[PDB]
Amino acid sequence: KKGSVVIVGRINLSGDTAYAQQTRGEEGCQETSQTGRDKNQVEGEVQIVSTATQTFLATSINGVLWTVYHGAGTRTIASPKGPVTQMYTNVDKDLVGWQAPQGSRSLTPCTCGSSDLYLVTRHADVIPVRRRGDSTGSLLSPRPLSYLKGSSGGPLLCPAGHAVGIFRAAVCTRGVAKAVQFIPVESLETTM
Ligand SMILES: C=C[C@@H]1C[C@]1(NC(=O)[C@@H]1C[C@@H](Oc2ncc(OC)c3ccc(Cl)cc23)CN1C(=O)[C@@H](NC(=O)OC(C)(C)C)C(C)(C)C)C(=O)NS(=O)(=O)C1CC1
Ligand SMILES: [Zn+2]
Repeated sequence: KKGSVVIVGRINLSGDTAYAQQTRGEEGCQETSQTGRDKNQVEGEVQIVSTATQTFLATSINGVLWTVYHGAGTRTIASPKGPVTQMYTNVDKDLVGWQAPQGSRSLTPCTCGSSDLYLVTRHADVIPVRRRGDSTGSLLSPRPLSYLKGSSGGPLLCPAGHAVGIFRAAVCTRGVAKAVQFIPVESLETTM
């Protein structure tokens, strides 16, 4: 079969400093994927998650751990209670959700209306994005695709640290992203 998505690290957004911590290497992974059973307690708002050869991110908002379909597929996620089946799946939005793991802290949907956003990458870089549309934002500095690869599923935050959306796709030209496309938190709330 397909295995379970496996948490292999996490990104802290609490406090004053965003940072990444690796929690599981490629070795432990295989067995966790197969069983869906992961002894590890979940911490933090953003998980670094993995399938057999690829990693991406998952963000807890409103008690649901959200990520992208093009990463998770229809997969279950490994947890200390065994494989957790997806709570939400929407292929057209590229969205999947699981009940937020114990004991993740969950982000609050933003109702600020700020146009100044921040995208959190898999390395825990926090990069400024200017909101442009409902689901797009411009990068202040263009980035090569390689830099944003594996950060899908991560959060776009407002200045106060609320979730504005989930990074879905890079708006790019000839391998350079000038903007990011995301699932707005309102679309998530609608899916709920
Ligand atoms: C390099 C950074 C990007 C952020 C990143 N996401 C991507 O690569 C995404 C994947 C794909 O989009 C979509 N797939 C499936 C869908 O449904 C199942 C979609 C439903 C709706 C929409 Cl919107 C898009 C969808 C193409 N794409 C692009 O970003 C593409 N961009 C793009 O399509 O841009 C527009 C949407 C503006 C056209 C392109 C490949 C050209 C960069 C990533 O890191 N992925 S990853 O490495 O973590 C991997 C999960 C393991
Ligand atoms: Zn806000």
